[PDB]
Amino acid sequence: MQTVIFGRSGCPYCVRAKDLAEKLSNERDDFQYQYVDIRAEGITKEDLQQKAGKPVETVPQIFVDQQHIGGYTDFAAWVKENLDA
Repeated sequence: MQTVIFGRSGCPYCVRAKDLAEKLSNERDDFQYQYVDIRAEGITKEDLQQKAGKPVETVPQIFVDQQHIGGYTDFAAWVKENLDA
């Protein structure tokens, strides 16, 4: 499977998502993630609402297989559940 992290290297959650995703890579095998930087690529608010839906959260957020997962707590749990039981 593929993962996408829309955060920056230093916006805690961002690093956390990265930590988590990076981790899975060595336990799931079919788990390749991509790093995306909200202030490098060019995202505002509308984008996120269109690509994720966005609750009234800020940054960062996670995407797995292109479907939206949420901000971070969600990815943590969601991952725990669907990837590491």
